[PDB]
Amino acid sequence: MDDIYKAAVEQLTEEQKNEFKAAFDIFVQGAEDGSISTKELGKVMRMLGQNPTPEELQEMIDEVDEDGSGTVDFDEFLVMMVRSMKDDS
Ligand SMILES: [Ca+2]
Repeated sequence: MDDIYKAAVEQLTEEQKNEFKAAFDIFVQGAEDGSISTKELGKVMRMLGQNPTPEELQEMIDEVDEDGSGTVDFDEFLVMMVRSMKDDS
């Protein structure tokens, strides 16, 4: 059910796990804990190379938010990044 996402992050190698940190540092450096809202998350996706629609981006960020804050952090972004791939590249 949900383990498919947890297994993807575990299967991902360390070099890939660090890639998310480099992109997230752009907004984490100018933040306290490193949490972004959906309105600013669109810029994070466009900057990383994502083209998700607005009606779909809400679910993309709301479904990964488990704590219920409405803001994607490093942990949530890691689970949202593997879903944005879907197939091979
Ligand atoms: Ca959150």
